[PDB]
Amino acid sequence: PYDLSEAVAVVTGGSSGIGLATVELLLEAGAAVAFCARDGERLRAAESALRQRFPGARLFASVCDVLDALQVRAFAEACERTLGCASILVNNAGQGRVSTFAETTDEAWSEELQLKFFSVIHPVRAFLPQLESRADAAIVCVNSLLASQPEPHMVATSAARAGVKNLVRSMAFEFAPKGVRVNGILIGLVESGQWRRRFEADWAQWTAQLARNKQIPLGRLGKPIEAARAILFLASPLSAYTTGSHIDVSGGLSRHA
Amino acid sequence: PYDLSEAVAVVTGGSSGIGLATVELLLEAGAAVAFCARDGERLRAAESALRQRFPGARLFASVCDVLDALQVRAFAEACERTLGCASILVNNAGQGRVSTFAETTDEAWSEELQLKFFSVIHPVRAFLPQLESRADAAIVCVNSLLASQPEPHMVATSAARAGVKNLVRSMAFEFAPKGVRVNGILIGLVESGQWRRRFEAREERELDWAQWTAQLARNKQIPLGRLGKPIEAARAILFLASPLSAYTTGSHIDVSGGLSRHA
Amino acid sequence: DLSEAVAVVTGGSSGIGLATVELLLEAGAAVAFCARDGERLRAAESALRQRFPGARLFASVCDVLDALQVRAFAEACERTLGCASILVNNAGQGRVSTFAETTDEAWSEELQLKFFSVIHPVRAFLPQLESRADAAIVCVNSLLASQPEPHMVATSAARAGVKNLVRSMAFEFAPKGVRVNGILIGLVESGQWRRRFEAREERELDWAQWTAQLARNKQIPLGRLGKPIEAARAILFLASPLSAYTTGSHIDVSGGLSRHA
Amino acid sequence: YDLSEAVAVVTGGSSGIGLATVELLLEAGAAVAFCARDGERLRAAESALRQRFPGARLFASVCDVLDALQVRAFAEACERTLGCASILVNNAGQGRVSTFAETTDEAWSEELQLKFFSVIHPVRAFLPQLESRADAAIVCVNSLLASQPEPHMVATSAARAGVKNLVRSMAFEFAPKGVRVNGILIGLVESGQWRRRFEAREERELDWAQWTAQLARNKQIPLGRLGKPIEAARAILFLASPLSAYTTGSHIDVSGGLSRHA
Ligand SMILES: [Cl-]
Ligand SMILES: [Cl-]
Ligand SMILES: [Cl-]
Repeated sequence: PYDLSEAVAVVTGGSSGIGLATVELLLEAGAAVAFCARDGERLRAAESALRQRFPGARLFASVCDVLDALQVRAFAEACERTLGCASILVNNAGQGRVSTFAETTDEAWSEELQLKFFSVIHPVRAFLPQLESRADAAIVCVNSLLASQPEPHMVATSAARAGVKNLVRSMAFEFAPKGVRVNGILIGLVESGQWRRRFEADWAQWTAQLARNKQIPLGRLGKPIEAARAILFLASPLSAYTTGSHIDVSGGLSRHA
Repeated sequence: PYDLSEAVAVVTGGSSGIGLATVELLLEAGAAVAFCARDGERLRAAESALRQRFPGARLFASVCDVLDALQVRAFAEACERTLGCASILVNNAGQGRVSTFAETTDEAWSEELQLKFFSVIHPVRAFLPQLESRADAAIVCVNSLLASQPEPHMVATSAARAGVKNLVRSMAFEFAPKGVRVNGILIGLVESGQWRRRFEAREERELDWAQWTAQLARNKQIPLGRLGKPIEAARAILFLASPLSAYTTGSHIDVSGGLSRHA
Repeated sequence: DLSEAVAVVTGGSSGIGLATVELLLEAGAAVAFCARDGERLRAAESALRQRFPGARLFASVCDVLDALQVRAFAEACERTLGCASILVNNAGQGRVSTFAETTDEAWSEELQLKFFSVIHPVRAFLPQLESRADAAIVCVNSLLASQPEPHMVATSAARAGVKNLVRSMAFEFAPKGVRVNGILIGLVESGQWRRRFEAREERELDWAQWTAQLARNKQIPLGRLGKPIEAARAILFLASPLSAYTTGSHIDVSGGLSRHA
Repeated sequence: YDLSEAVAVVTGGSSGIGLATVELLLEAGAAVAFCARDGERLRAAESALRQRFPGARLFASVCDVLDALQVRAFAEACERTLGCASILVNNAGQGRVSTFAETTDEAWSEELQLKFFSVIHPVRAFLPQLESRADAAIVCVNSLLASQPEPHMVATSAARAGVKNLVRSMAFEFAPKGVRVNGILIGLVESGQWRRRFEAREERELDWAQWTAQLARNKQIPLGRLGKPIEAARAILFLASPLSAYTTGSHIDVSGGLSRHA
């Protein structure tokens, strides 16, 4: 249904979860794909499985911490050298934080904002010149419903996310004259390492309880792949008239009309 | 997953514009599609063209007034009889209305309100028994950015469309336990009979369709610098109607080419 | 304060409507109000004249769903109190129903009541408002407009339409100096809540205690029901020159119910 | 507005909206403390205020709100001098003009730090006081940029959004201890910036009043003029006072009709 064989897609934080699910979806659409992450071994393992599942795959995997501008510049340039100028950028890297206002220190605030903001600023700034040389150029920033609907034990992440949402609109407006669309998704509760971590403190039942307590209308946790599909629609020419917007991937958690 | 071969999709107002492009994308995904519309001739013509393009397609088209409760109940009956119980429903908004507040009589207010609300309430109420008996059931209501960002010459339509946007959120929550997801799209300026007619009545005679629409898009400050295409709107609807949006309910997709100023 | 103002309050014989009239008279404004029940209209009228001696007060039976009545009410206000500078639209109730429970008739009824209770008085009173200084319209509304609730489907929808209409009127009327804003009430103390308290099973909590636990149970952060006077104070702010750079907006009077940032 | 029983703290109170807020609180009979970075600016302001309000209970101290210890000492000084604080108002430092392309990492960090800590520090320092008082309320001054960004205010818009989100979380968290929290969203308000821009205009023929009217039309402000600090101050006062006793986790629009959102 979606044919991205012409595309060169970059995914930051692509070695697991939503990022990996996104990379998988991209290879399947025949796109040349590049992904980065900090952990080299998980990165190469993921890389091997990908090449397995997708024999022809044009795939480039590189260690890179998006918090380091210098690393991001080098990653962008190595991407261009290996696959050509990027046409798609998915900023996924990120790690939520559990804290009330009372529990969040200045140090934790700074860390939270720096992570949520620069994991988007760095890759966008380093790859924009490649994006703006390509047709069907699109950026997708992964975000959470917290950005528009805060939760009590996610005070700092919710506020940082809000900033990043606002930034997506600004980037959409700024880049539109150069042909680059910019959107994001707002995930709800999605199965993750963290949620299996908590479980260890059947699984498909302890989660059902969680979704029931969390009042998720669809009555289950989200799947990484589902987040990936919204990303894919937004990254692809299927949404060519959509920019400066978000797709809700929360299972009906947004109380707002 | 854009393999909708086992889906039964219903599109109200599907003989033209966004409705028609949605039907095409549905047939193309292999779904069995039913659609209705008022103009019989328009409906028939679009029907035969669809069958040429999609040989072997399971397609049921019937003249229907969605504002008429009884007609809609009958059209739902024929749909289940003809294709089987619906799994997807797409309510394709009637039309807009150009009017400031000062220019909107009581009669125009009523007419606008009833159109936007009942064009959704009737099909939904009628097909709900069907949608709720299926798996992967979804409803998409076609709406406009006017719903959350009003425009001066579209006062009544914006207000009516806000109501429907709100109702979409309610239906999603209410139908959730039964497996039926409910979303909308929010179109911007999208090529249509209205813009086509507006281009016929234009003052700038020197300009052709291509030039006039670009001038219009610039004048409207559309960041993407052009009017939307019905197929683009149809594509967002297809995503929301399909299992690809399986964890998305009570929401909307923006199809306005960057017109929404809200963050 | 508002002694130079002519304030009209549609639906002003009880609840938030009456509370707004009370505040307006207190601010020293000439005040007009309408409602359907003449008996209650006049009882309210009679109490207010006592409470506010020498008050410039005009009260009249009017169904806001009837254009010609609203028109007659507007003409009468001008003859009696002079040209209107402030308009508060309050008329209308809430309807309890799921989507399933809501008939076509009920939908039509709700849409009619919510919309025309605003459209009619605004249209009838605009010419007065647009010849006055410091002219303002306030449309009473509910958080339901942006955050619908399950057993209030039809009302939530019509309220959202009216909310969107407030934005359009603000933008439309601003060249002629008329500001337009609304409020979004949460759970407010009504005779209907008094009803339930009276028949509590079979607690020893007084009104304030029972209402407090009810609020916790409805997860209102502020931990109690809203009082008509609190809605009225926001209306007063929005009606008055104190909010002269505020148009096309809403003030949240829900006690913290809005989940949206 | 009888706030004679109130003790109100205004960070950023030496000029603009902050000073208009300080004046309104004082007219309302409240004990008032404010802080600022420029000593000379703060002193001049403090002095003028005393001449205006003879006998006022007024404390003013230089303080960098980005410095947690200065803020802490300031909060100590406020309590010892005026008594426990019951009202806190956090005035937005200022806006930064640049596009995304124009914003360096450094600019991004200071912009985020400024907007976030200018709220985080005073809240955390004063909260123990606020929760000791009835009718306690916090107001955070913000901009419409938080929900409706503008192209030459990219970093500030995003930082404003973060802070608007935070206001919702703080109202929910502090609600149990009786402290309400809200903000305001200013549009274009007369200020040093605009006076500066007026001073460097092409059309010298236009004076201040004519120029801002034209500017207002150009910016498509429905009310057709720039706001005045006193207008922002009046909305902050409403939100700070018992008049808004059932309002928390919210914002009041003070943009003159610039919000396109219904
Ligand atoms: Cl998160
Ligand atoms: Cl209601
Ligand atoms: Cl600003």
